[PDB]
Amino acid sequence: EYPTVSEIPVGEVRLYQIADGVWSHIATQSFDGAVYPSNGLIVRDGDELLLIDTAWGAKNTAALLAEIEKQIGLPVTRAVSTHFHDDRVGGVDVLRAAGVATYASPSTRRLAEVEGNEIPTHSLEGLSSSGDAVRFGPVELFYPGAAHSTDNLVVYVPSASVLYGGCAIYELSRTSAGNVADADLAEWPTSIERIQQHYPEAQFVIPGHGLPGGLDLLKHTTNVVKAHTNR
Ligand SMILES: [Zn+2]
Ligand SMILES: [Zn+2]
Ligand SMILES: [Zn+2]
Repeated sequence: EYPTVSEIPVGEVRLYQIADGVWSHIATQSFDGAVYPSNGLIVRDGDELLLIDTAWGAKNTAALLAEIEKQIGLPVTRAVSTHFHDDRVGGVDVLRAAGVATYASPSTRRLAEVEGNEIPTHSLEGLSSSGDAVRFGPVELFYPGAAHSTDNLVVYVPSASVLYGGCAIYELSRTSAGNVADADLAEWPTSIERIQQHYPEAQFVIPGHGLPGGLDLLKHTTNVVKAHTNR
């Protein structure tokens, strides 16, 4: 039932309700002659919504806001980008124009600026050291250490036992490393073990791209990273 990359036309966004007040958003982008899905999260915060990650570009993110308006009907008041790449910050300008307060760690904000990407406005304190966690409305934000990127955060929704890994967690059908240009391959398994140690109770683990699963996705990701290391 989870929407697959083959069912979403680029420019369109789907929502998938995981638990009471918890949804993933799924969009697609064309990249190098292939089409890739991408996930983010939506978490109900009283009578408002917290958005985790853009929908990978301005057009998709505008479509995301329209689909939230239509299907949920509560305002997106805050958004967090989990690292500085375009599948997470691309669309921040759209969100800001719509009155969404955008947030990222100071590490992510700096890297986005260096990369010429869109820059979330507000800085999230308390995430500078591996293993740091902070509460942000209805979620917990966790910096596990460098992995897919040096700034990558993961997000836990305690009420639903939902762990969103962003691009630091791969889906099971991904057997080779994705974009690792900005990755710390040497630290990535250690960072994943920090995630496992902090959220052993997680029931629903969402990768940055593709199908959700259980905590098996963490060991899967380590396997793929280590195999790539030994390439
Ligand atoms: Zn990335
Ligand atoms: Zn503000
Ligand atoms: Zn990605």
